[PDB]
Amino acid sequence: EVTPIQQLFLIKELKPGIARIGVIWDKNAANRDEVLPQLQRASAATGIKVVVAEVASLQEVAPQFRTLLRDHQVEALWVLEESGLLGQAAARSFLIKNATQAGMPVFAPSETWLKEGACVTWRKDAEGIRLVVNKAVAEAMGITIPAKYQDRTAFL
Repeated sequence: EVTPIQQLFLIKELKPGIARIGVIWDKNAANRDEVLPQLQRASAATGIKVVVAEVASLQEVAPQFRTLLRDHQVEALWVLEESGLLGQAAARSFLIKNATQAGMPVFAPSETWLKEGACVTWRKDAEGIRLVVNKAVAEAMGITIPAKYQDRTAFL
């Protein structure tokens, strides 16, 4: 319900100064032909380079994440959905741990990720976007809340 471009405009204010972000995308997720071109348009619009690494199985997760970190030096990890591989505990755990140990915040699709260490997720209420934040991790990572959302932010 929060579109990819809305999400990336939020990320710009949540981690100000970010210039490069990595997306781990499940090759078996629905809507690739919509989402992946939208991410490139979101990149041009926000000024944040978006690098996508696609994965189909758990053995692809580690090598594809390392490519995001060493080849592209991304500054955060962004996960857009969790219907399949990215809803499995082992993939979630691996991605949060390795992002965090590289100094990267994780922007995540659901509160399950926050319960495990991701920083921010989002929802769309009748009054618009509302932010859900892992207070402990977000404070450590230097996450900043845009003024418009100061009153529309819940802590896990």
